[PDB]
Amino acid sequence: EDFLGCLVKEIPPRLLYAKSSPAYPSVLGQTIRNSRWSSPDNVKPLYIITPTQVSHIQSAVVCGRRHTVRIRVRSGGHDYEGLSYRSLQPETFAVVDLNKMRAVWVDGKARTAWVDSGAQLGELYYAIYKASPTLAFPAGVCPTVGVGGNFAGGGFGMLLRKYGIAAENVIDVKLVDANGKLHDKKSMGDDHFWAVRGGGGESFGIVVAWQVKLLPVPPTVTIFKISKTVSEGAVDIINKWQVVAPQLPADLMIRIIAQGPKATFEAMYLGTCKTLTPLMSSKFPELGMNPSHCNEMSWIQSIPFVHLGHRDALEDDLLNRQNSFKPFAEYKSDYVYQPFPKTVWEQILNTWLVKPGAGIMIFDPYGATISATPESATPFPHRKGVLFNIQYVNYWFAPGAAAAPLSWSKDIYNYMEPYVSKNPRQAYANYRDIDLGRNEVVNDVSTYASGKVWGQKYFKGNFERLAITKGKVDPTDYFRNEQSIPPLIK
Ligand SMILES: *Cc1cc2c(nc3c(=O)[nH]c(=O)nc-3n2C[C@H](O)[C@H](O)[C@H](O)COP(=O)(O)OP(=O)(O)OC[C@H]2O[C@@H](n3cnc4c(N)ncnc43)[C@H](O)[C@@H]2O)c(*)c1C
Ligand code: NA
Ligand code: NA
Ligand SMILES: [Xe]
Ligand SMILES: [Xe]
Repeated sequence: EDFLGCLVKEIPPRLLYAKSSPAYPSVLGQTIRNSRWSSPDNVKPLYIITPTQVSHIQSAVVCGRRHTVRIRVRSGGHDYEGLSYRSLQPETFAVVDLNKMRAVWVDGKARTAWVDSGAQLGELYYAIYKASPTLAFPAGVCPTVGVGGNFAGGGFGMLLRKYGIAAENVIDVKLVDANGKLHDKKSMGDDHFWAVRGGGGESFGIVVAWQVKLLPVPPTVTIFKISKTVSEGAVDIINKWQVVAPQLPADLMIRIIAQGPKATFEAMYLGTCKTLTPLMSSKFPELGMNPSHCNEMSWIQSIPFVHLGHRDALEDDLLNRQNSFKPFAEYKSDYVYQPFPKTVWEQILNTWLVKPGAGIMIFDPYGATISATPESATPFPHRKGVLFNIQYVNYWFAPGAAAAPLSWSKDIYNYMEPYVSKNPRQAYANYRDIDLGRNEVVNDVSTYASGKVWGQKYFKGNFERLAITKGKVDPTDYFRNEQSIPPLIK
């Protein structure tokens, strides 16, 4: 009725979709990345708005405030729980979908760029490349991830040891707050600008665009991928890795992927084969690396190479909006501060990763720049002392095959509890996991006590400052979801 009435006064009607609209199913599904959340049993938005101008976003928020219809914002749609376009329980909401606002304006000489939230990471990276072969930006690894959610929740990838997370390399933003007002760094103040850069999506307003500093990379980088089965000595090698990798020079990141009794060591090095080989021989000879393992290429070519194994298809891999990969998926994460006993590595490789519904485990080492930033300097607290992060990933491809992978995910998380961080058990906000806890709503406001349960896991000692900031910029909890920062007020 009147919410829609208000929208049509301010926004071109071709940018508005109701459930009855012919294109609604298509617009809704276009950036859903998880087949668990696309099916008809999921709660759907009442309306979808696809702005092309910032004034459309402002109008949508004003209308929502006036008619008390809450808005969930979607940029790339990768939210692991789908909270950008679905709710867990029946309720009325509109989705503001930013996929049409996708400009990237790079200033090569100043080494800065303005990037719309609706741009995907691959589009950002590709625009940086068109400006310079020796500039980069340290955000996620997956090209179809949206800038908006990736930066809001922190954002890290293969440059994290060198340059930290995306959010700490953001120098300004353009944001629409809960009253429809347009803000930048100057107008929003220290607290709000601190919170929005890593404090998770949705909670602190709709970010329209981000200004980033662009960072130097050499014209040639080197990648290798070396696998070790357990008979090839994987357990002893990974047991050494967990101590060595966090301490390596910042130019060298060695992550691990495991999906059975075999570990694949994937390395990105900001330099040439010529200097890498002696570094490896000196610091990590157990891996058995030699020049035949090296793949030299530009930074921009390393993005599809690391993620997909592709060397030959830059535009197709980075500029892709077909949305073809739509697994059913479950995810969990952990942080590790103390080395695992060799027996735990034996169990993970020989036992947990050879079970029905077993998934994939990805291990990213910290240390260096990401660990040098104080824990409270940004909302992202997983810094000093971190050896590595773990992501537990489960994919399946048929609707009725969820039981086994969901059970595995729960069981291995229980198994790992004694060896990972605790009090709280830390997790990465952008690896969203609703089983960590969800909000309770009382008198139409999310409660501080329910928020704290999962909030301390994502944000540790930063959670209370996030909530106090929330209370100042959005006391009525307009921008929320089931796992958004609750307001903490007078
Ligand atoms: C699907 C997927 C996710 C990945 C992948 N690899 C990652 C990597 O290498 N590094 C990472 O740091 N993260 C990786 N992730 C996780 C993604 O970073 C997260 O899933 C991001 O949150 C996704 O962002 P986006 O694609 O924009 O997802 P949405 O579902 O639109 O939003 C997430 C969340 O944030 C809110 N939000 C969106 N847009 C905005 C704006 N503009 N302002 C404020 N808040 C925003 C949403 O409401 C929602 O709550 C690899 C793959 C394949
Ligand atoms: Na702890
Ligand atoms: Na989940
Ligand atoms: Xe806000
Ligand atoms: Xe969050």
